Amino acid sequence: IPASEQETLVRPKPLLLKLLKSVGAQKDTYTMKEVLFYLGQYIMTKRLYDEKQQHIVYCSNDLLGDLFGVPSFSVKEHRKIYTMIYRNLVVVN
Ligand SMILES: CC(C)(C)CN1C[C@@H](N)[C@H](c2cccc(Cl)c2)[C@]12C(=O)Nc1cc(Cl)ccc12
Repeated sequence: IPASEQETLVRPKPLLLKLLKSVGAQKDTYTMKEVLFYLGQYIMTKRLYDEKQQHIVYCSNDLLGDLFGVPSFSVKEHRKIYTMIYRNLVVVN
C-alpha cells in the first residue's frame, strides 16, 4: 500500500457517512486518513477488535458488517479493507 493512498479525497455514501458521524465526523469530504481513523475509532469504541482474537474484527450484528458485506475480517488484509471502504464512497479529484 503506497503512502499516497492516505491523501486520497473521498465523499462517503450515506451508510458510511452515518457511521462516521457517530465518532465525531462533521464533514462531507474527507481524506482517506480521516476515514481510516474514524473507522478505527468506531471499531475500538464498539469492542469489535482485540489482540487475543487472532487480529479479527467481528461486525456481524453491526452497521459496519452491513457496509462491508462480511460478518468479520482480518485487520492484516489491508488491500481487502480498502476495497470494502471504496464500495461505500466516491473519490474527489
Ligand atoms: C483495527 C484497529 C487496530 C482498531 C485499527 N487499525 C490499525 C491500522 N493498522 C489499520 C489500518 C490503517 C490504515 C489502512 C488500513 Cl487498510 C488499516 C486500522 C486503522 O487505523 N483503521 C482501520 C479501519 C478498518 Cl475498517 C480496519 C482496520 C483499521
